[PDB]
Amino acid sequence: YDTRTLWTTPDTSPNCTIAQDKDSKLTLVLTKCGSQILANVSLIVVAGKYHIINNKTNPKIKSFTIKLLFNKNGVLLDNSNLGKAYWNFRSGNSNVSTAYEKAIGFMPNLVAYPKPSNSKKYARDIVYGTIYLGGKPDQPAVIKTTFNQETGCEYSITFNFSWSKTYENVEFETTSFTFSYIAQE
Amino acid sequence: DTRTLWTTPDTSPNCTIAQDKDSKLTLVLTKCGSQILANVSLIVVAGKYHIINNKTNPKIKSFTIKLLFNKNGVLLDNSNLGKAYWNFRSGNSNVSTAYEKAIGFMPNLVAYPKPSNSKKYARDIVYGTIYLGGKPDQPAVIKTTFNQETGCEYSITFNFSWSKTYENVEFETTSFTFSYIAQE
Amino acid sequence: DTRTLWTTPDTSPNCTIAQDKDSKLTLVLTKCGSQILANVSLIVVAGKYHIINNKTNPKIKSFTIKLLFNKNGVLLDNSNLGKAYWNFRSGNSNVSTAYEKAIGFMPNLVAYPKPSNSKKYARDIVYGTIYLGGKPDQPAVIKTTFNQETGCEYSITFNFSWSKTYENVEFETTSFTFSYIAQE
Ligand SMILES: [Zn+2]
Ligand SMILES: [Zn+2]
Ligand SMILES: [Zn+2]
Ligand SMILES: [Zn+2]
Repeated sequence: YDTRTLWTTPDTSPNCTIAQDKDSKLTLVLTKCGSQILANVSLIVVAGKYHIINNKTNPKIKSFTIKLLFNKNGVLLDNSNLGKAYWNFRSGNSNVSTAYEKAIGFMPNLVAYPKPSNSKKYARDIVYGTIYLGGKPDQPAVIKTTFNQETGCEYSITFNFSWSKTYENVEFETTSFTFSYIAQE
Repeated sequence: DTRTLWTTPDTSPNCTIAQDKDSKLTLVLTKCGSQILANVSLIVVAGKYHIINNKTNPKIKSFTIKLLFNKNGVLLDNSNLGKAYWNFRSGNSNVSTAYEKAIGFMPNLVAYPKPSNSKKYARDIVYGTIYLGGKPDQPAVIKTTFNQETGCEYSITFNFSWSKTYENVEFETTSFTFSYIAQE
Repeated sequence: DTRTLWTTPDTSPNCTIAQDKDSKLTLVLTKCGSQILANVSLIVVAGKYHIINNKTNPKIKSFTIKLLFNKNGVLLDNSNLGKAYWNFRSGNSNVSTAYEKAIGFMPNLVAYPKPSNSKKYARDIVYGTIYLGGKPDQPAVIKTTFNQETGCEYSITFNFSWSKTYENVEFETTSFTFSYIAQE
């Protein structure tokens, strides 16, 4: 039982719903380094609207969003794009055998990254990165990660993927990106 | 938490770029053994660098925030960052008294030597890009350099610069993560 | 220090790109449980890649540094990095005896499988950019790939490439941090 890592497992079995049921594998590893969470992410789309991008055929298909919504205990909510079944603490290359009840130490800090309010909204709750479709260096897509900006939850981590190039028949499967964020406790 | 040095995560100004307390530098240094994991963002609230207009002022293109440390890793008062809230973490605040030693958080002097007559290698620099107002077409380059200031034993300096001609853009940024080799 | 594998942070050449010991690769791998936090830079000190001039040599645009490991995470001698120079950290140096096991520092084989007839995914790559001589208009792309080499159980490879036509630019770089999923 690895109590310092929450993850999706590193397999390639679809676990995520962007446009249709289980059309993608989000590989996400959150590793607790005390007051910071070290995060590693990639995405493989296997089917549906976002599997093969062709902006000559479909000029308006330019972005999509994957949302992780959490309750007061850091438990993933079922309206998240990521499925609950394989999001858990690590055991080897798999998960602990039972669903976790508490993971507050992995949640994004609410003082650093407040929910929307009357107070001025600051950009520090965002981290940008670039990943590469098919591993090709001339095929960038931007990954925008935002903390605690969704309603209907206590905490949230959202991944927005977008691209500016007019890609023709480019499969949406990405290289990996690492970032960190300030932990709630 | 003897393991995270930070500015606290509030938004109360703690930093002086062009005028007293014109900014909040949010900096979190977390010790992962031989490496420090660092997370940084900046909010400018007043003064010269608060609202950028490069049509009226085309030469306003960069500024520098310096953290200078003594032999014990204690922040020196001529740093741009204020001493009052730079300390080890306790909850969402700081431990109750100022720290005495943080050498384990300092940038490694063999990896990143102080200025001298010797060849200056670029490995003491890490570049990154952050975004003003969270807008993806509003980049600014954050250049971080280790141990290149004089009048101190260690230093971390952040140079912010931009090439776009911004028009009335508020200088408050997204976050960037990097790491560096620890002194011990 | 059983939590960091490194090259030491000195400037002594330890790597062979085009000719014997023509470079210092500074690589620090720090184990943060399930992830390895990695920090890398390169200084080329002699030979073909020391001073880039693409007017004189228009096709000199990339090179690769390979780390090949066996089943125990031990570095194999066909690697570009020399074995004498790679070990667990002790102070600013290395332990005096060669390590026997470092499987916990190897790239995860399920996350990053060896080449096969199965579909090849891009997640075994991480891109970054570093800067020659620390100048922001002198980028070179560092492409890091996990477990794609033959003749080993695990691998980490660094491919450096550039598109600009550099004229008399010394190949010594700023630093880049990334992470990867650990084997155990
Ligand atoms: Zn496909
Ligand atoms: Zn303002
Ligand atoms: Zn105008
Ligand atoms: Zn760590």
